[PDB]
Amino acid sequence: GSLTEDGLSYKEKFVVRSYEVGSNKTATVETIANLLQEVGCNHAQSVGFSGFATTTTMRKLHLIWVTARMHIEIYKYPAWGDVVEIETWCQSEGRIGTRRDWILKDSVTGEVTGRATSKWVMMNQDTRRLQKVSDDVRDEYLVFCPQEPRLAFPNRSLKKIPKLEDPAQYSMIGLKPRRADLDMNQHVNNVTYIGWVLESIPQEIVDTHELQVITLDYRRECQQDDVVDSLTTTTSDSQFLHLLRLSGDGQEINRGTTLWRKK
Amino acid sequence: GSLTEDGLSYKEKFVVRSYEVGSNKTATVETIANLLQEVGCNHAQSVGFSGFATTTTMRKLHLIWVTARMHIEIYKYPAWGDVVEIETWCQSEGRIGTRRDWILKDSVTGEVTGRATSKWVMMNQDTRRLQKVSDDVRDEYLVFCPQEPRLAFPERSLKKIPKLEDPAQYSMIGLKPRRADLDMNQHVNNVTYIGWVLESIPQEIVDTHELQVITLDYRRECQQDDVVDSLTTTTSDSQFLHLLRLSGDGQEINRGTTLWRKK
Repeated sequence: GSLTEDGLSYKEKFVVRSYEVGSNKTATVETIANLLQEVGCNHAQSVGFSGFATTTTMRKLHLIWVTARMHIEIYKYPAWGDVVEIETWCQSEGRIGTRRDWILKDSVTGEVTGRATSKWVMMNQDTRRLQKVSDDVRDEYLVFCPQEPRLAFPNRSLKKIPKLEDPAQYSMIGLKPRRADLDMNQHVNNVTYIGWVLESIPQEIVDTHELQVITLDYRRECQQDDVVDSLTTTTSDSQFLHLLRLSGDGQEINRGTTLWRKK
Repeated sequence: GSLTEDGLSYKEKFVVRSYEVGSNKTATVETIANLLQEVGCNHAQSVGFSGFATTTTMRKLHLIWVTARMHIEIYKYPAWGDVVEIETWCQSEGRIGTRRDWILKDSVTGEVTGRATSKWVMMNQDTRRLQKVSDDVRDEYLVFCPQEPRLAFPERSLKKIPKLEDPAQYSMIGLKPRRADLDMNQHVNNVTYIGWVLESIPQEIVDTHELQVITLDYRRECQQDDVVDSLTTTTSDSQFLHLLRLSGDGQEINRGTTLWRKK
């Protein structure tokens, strides 16, 4: 992949692999999310970011970016062997945090097949205390980001998500991460949570519908030795409300919604 | 990737991705095994194989190949961003079954960084009854395979593995597959079992040693709604003996050995 001409966005092509596809022989939403993260990492590397994707001031102040929200809309999942092109870029959102956006295209047709957006907040790596973005970090972002707004979603991606009320309609309990679920820093990979959310969807919905939209808020991390319960209730196209919580004390780790279209 | 000049082997290049690496920023053994399976699938496609990698006679008789044994030796794990080249080929082993072999090379240096071999047996897809290879299937293999022997392991990969005796030294219990662990035909992916075996290795071994060799026998499949326990005992470099069994009735799924070298 490489930076675009203006140096303000990044593009990369991927061939969908055999083990990356589900029962209709197209990429799973987890494969898609992994690809989004890979192209994000390649972008950060190309513009001079560090394990973590920090800036110089951030390293000085022991700060990291963490994900607050991920929103993905897929119009067409690429088939096994197909080539997908992904374009990504970032923007600062003042003192609130930053945003990374993606567009997915079929590289044969050049048609948009999906779009995604994510919100990131600043966190002290040791205390794990959330903070506002300092003036000096905003200045570093400015040089690698478009100055005028550029939005993948010009709005479902901004909607408030409510907390599922007991009892849930469906559940999958006793979920735990294995080593393949961890990143190089031994944190649970953000895409694992997407998989866990989807585990409490009935196989029948999955057999008969395609996922069109997922929105996931990230409230707290699952540790390597934690155990998670995944809860879902129908709110309807079918729509669902989702909650991930620690199996023991019921501490919330994520909430989300999904929207599914009949095939 | 493509077939080599003679049409009797297949080569493919892969760039190691951000989410494919573990704590020392090199590819996990599970990433390696996934890449082995991907290049195997690309080879099969290129020589006219069909979901399943069946031949024409196999489909006619409702037969499939299943894995009986996987053996991997790694000398050097490729780093994040490195390019690895993998060469693969198959051979018939008379009426016993077939073999697929792989060689892994650094594409910058051309050095061999790893080797693998796998044994496959014929199975009736409906009855799940194992069978010998028929004369007409041997005939189909012969046109795509080298005629003279070509072994990734000329002269450990053939050693008999004993059954771990209770009590195990170490254990990880209540493992279950999620949708990301299933292949396009909804069977548990062969690489999942590797991950499950490794889960009962202590984190300290993993922190201080590199996995050099893994040998895994495949006795029976884990179904999508099964639960697995992973058992390990030190037999020693450190060596371990491994058993995967169904959590309930204790039915054996897999047995194996690993060999580890201090860093």
